[PDB]
Amino acid sequence: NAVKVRHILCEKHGKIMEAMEKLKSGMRFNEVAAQYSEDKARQGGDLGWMTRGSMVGPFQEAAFALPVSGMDKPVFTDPPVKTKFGYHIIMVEGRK
Repeated sequence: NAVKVRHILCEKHGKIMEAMEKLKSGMRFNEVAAQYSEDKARQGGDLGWMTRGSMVGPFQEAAFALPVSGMDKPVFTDPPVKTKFGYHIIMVEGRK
């Protein structure tokens, strides 16, 4: 009853389009994550399985509500999510 979410958190600058293109696939996930890793102490990039999920509202709600049909949704939440605390790119490797 949990999901696997791996994302990188960075401040909002307007490069959302530059982050997804630079992220391309899991090939540069570490490259963009390390450069966009502004929450290493609070987060390690991946939270693993989450049965409930309680971090904000839209970020989690979507994590547990991610649709199963999507051309680029079975990997990264495209487009990514934009919030007042910066933008976030989540990668789902497991689903409830």
